[PDB]
Amino acid sequence: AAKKTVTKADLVDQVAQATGLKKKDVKAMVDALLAKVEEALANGSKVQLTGFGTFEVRKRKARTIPATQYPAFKPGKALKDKVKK
Amino acid sequence: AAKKTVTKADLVDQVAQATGLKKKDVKAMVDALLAKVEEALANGSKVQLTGFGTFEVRKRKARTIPATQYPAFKPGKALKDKVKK
Repeated sequence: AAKKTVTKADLVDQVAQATGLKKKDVKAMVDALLAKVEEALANGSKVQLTGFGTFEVRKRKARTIPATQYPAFKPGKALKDKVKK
Repeated sequence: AAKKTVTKADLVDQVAQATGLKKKDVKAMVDALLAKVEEALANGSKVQLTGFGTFEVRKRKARTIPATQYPAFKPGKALKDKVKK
């Protein structure tokens, strides 16, 4: 990649530019968005982002030692297709 | 979960509410944000969201039939910790 790592800060700048919205506002939106995705996953919600992918909490049964649960992302078809060479 | 599936549309509403920003603006920001994450992954960038997790393109070598590549998400520690029971 020309830019090897794109950060949250880089994305705020790119989104401010693309939308013409204030950087201060985009920054507040991104932090709130991630907080709300977290909150939803903590409640056991699926977080479905049409056209992008789904976050969900997956479980490992105790057999697997004790039962555990963890966050995961299932990429959508559009995203899978765009990342193919 | 009280809300079994949280959608992109639900998140726009939750973020508008939390930030006091206009729904039209939050909607534009979210669509741009996801587009820019996609674009970065298509270029082979890592997308690092401090405090949330990292998206990256992973490869399967041809041995595995032909070589393939696919998007993946590695959740960060904070998110992993919040999703534990």
